[PDB]
Amino acid sequence: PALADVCRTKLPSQAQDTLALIAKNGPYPYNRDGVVFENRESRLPKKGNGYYHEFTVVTPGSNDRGTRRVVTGGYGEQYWSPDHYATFQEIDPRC
Repeated sequence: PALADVCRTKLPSQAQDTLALIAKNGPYPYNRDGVVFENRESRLPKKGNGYYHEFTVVTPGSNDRGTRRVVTGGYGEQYWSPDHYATFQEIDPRC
């Protein structure tokens, strides 16, 4: 299943903030940051257990954590999802 590409620079500032915290290894804003994402719908390439982890992308002015996420892979693949894993774009770091 071909995924859409999105340029890192075109993402919301908060998504880019997350990408920067991942590169730095936190400290993260949420306790659930870093947990395994299981890809149970096969939207990302299918891999072995624990290949993917999710990180929250801050949504200014909820009260809650919200829906926006980055998912990373085991070799450093990065994916954007604004909608709690309903959709994914592969993040292009070169634009």
